[PDB]
Amino acid sequence: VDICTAKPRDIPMNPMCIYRSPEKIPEATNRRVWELSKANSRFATTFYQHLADSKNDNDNIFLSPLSISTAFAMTKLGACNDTLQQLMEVFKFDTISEKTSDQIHFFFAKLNCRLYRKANKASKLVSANRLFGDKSLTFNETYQDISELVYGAKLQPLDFKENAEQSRAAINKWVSNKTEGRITDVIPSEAINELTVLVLVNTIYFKGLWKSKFSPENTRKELFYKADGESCSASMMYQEGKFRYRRVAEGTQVLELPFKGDDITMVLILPKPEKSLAKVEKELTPEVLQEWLDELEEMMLVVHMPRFRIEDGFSLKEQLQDMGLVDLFSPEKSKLPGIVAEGRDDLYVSDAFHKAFLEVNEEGSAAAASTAVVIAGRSLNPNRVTFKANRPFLVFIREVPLNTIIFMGRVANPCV
Ligand SMILES: *[C@@H]1O[C@H](CO)[C@@H](O[C@@H]2O[C@H](CO)[C@@H](O)[C@H](O)[C@H]2NC(C)=O)[C@H](O)[C@H]1NC(C)=O
Ligand SMILES: *[C@@H]1O[C@H](CO)[C@@H](O)[C@H](O)[C@H]1NC(C)=O
Ligand SMILES: *[C@@H]1O[C@H](CO)[C@@H](O)[C@H](O)[C@H]1NC(C)=O
Repeated sequence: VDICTAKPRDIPMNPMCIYRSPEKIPEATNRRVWELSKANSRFATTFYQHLADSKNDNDNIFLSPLSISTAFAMTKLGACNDTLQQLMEVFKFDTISEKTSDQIHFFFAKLNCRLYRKANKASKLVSANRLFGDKSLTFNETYQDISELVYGAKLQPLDFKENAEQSRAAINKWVSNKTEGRITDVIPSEAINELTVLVLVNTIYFKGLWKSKFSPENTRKELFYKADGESCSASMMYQEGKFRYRRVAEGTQVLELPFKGDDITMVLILPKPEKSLAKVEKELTPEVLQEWLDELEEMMLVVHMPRFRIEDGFSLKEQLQDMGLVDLFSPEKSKLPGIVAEGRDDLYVSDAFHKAFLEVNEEGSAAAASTAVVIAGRSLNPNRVTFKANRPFLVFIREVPLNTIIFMGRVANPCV
């Protein structure tokens, strides 16, 4: 039995802990994963607006909401009561008609099967979801079992009591090994001591080549206009080609740059000069975003986009708590009956860390090169649209066939 042939009866969820959610289209798409994707995207824009709302406009942003949602879905396998309910609400899993928390894990089996098991060497996604617990903790057999089968995640025991530092180092090495070395410190200096009990860790790694590359020879220093009025020198890339596009409400330009493989694409949201990216951020709702993607059409245009490298690390407890996820991080309120410790009073999640890495260049989301481009016998319409991103713009990396937002971000300053 594997994640791709799993049936609900293969993902048994011990009762006494089940959440009954309240009551409230495209062909070849699984209604199950389709509902789950809308729920995950609801958490995605919500978490994003909350984050950007507490940040300074001139700072970049990059996270993997899919990763966060998944890690926490896996963790909730051993949750119960209010803790279980809080997870269902904060992560929007309850916005799915009337599903039980136990069904959500079935929808993830379906979702995760396509994301990591259906592929190509080109556009593979690397999943890193792990719950680190001190050696004194024993995970329920059903808990380990299902976390393995559905999330390919291990509930890994580490000697936090007397070997805190060497464990943190082991955690950092495991992640680094999963991110091909790009992410080497998911766990910041001095965040794991002899008092650490449970640490949730998750990231998603993606490296892909543009289906339509830019040529380094056409890249050149150009001025980028930051939210603070000042401007800086950026490595602006350039090319002309056919891209799905659409100018939407109040002059916001939406552009989709696909990666080799077609399944995964980069979507860029760029407001008009007159409008602030901040305003577009407050207005971007799951439905507005979806409507925009539906308006896109192939088109020949000029594209000016800067190269950029974003590396964002997160300590999730603070924001998640401020969003309604309380019990999980509370020693008195936490109800994780999937985790047990010899006469140990209270079992709770000490903290959860997530790091994301985005590097964009002429080749795509991967290692740079010298690939030049030669285009012969081409004569394009003199009145074709131009897309010049020399001002802050949003960024989405999505798995189109699964309506999943893998990553989301903001380039408010690409300069060096
Ligand atoms: C994992 O949880 C199950 C509960 O679903 C524990 O097993 C139960 O144990 C009680 C009393 O010992 C029985 O009344 C139930 O019938 C058992 N359920 C089943 C079907 O196993 C189990 O002990 C837990 N494992 C750990 C490591 O704590
Ligand atoms: C969880 O909720 C159930 C009822 O839904 C209750 O009986 C139980 O005491 C609560 N706490 C735990 C940890 O089971
Ligand atoms: C993790 O490290 C092992 C070395 O034991 C290596 O073989 C494996 O390829 C690494 N995992 C990934 C994501 O490549």
